[PDB]
Amino acid sequence: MTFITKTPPAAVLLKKAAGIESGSGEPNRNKVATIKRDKVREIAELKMPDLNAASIEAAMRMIEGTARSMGIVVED
Repeated sequence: MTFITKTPPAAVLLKKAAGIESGSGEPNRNKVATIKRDKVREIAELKMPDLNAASIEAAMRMIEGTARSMGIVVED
């Protein structure tokens, strides 16, 4: 599966953000769930430099369209 230059893709990244690789236990997937906005700040901070963002707003609208059209929703 690992067949790409260093650094993972964004879509997949936001995916590991939900905590797919964590203990937790009970199933946290059933109804419309939602994550926090802090995540949109962390990821956008490590990838801020990529689409000539403005400072944080433009980069904040990109990550959202990612965790908003993928599955769960994000509350900015």
